[PDB]
Amino acid sequence: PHGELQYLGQIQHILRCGVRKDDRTGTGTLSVFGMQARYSLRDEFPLLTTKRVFWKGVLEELLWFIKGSTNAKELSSKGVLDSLGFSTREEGDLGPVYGFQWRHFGAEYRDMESDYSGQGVDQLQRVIDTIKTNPDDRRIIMCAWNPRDLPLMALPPCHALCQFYVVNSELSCQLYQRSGDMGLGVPFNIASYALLTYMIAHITGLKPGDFIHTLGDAHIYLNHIEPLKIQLQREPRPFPKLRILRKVEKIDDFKAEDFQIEGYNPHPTIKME
Ligand SMILES: O=c1c(O)cccc2cc(O)c(O)c(O)c12
Repeated sequence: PHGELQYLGQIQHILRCGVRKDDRTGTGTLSVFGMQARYSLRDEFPLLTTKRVFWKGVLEELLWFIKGSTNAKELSSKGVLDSLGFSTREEGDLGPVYGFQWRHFGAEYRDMESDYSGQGVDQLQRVIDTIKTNPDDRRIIMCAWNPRDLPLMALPPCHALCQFYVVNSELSCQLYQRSGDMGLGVPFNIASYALLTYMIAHITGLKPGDFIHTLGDAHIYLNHIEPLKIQLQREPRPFPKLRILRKVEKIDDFKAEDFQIEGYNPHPTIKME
């Protein structure tokens, strides 16, 4: 039985048992606390089939993140409350934000054109190195922050924690998100971290295993209920495959054309606010 049925069952559960709760901007959601789903990565790829998921932008944004870019324009050229500073956000400089954290966590930030080699902890290279040096390690963990939180406090809570896990030649990944937007973010995140798992697995000589997605505040924005009610009447189709087209060595060497989705036949796009 389909992994996508988990996602559908969770939409249904929120629209049946979710309670009203407002987000940051006093905007309204249906919310349930604590959920999880598992998607096999073995000989398939969890790109949701009940609406067409924007795969090329999942890929391109992950590449931007892997590059550690803080330049909005290095992504914008793919067509895909955070504020401080006049000349710099005209520029497109986002500050020490997003992928900066995966590749240079904790480095004093200069500008977006600066050279940061060997500055701060490279969480991502560290995960890859640990998988190679000690596959049993229970600490293969990479965190991400909402940029808005960084200036806001000391020891600010992560938005996402990712933990990899190896047994019997299989690479699994668990993504824990302190909140998840079920209509828009969640399918995008499932594909994004399954893609990352496929990349790490490839450069470390392992086979992808499971992607496990865990949420704290799983929620549906009031304005997505109706389109989601309609998405629920669609029957999932077999997940596609992801194929890597070249042999790749190092996680920074990956390019968009290294990747090819196969047998992807989704139901039409659903637009949600
Ligand atoms: O300071 C931290 C920080 O500002 C961000 C949030 C979580 C962290 C987690 C750590 O394990 C670590 O060694 C840290 O320095 C932090």
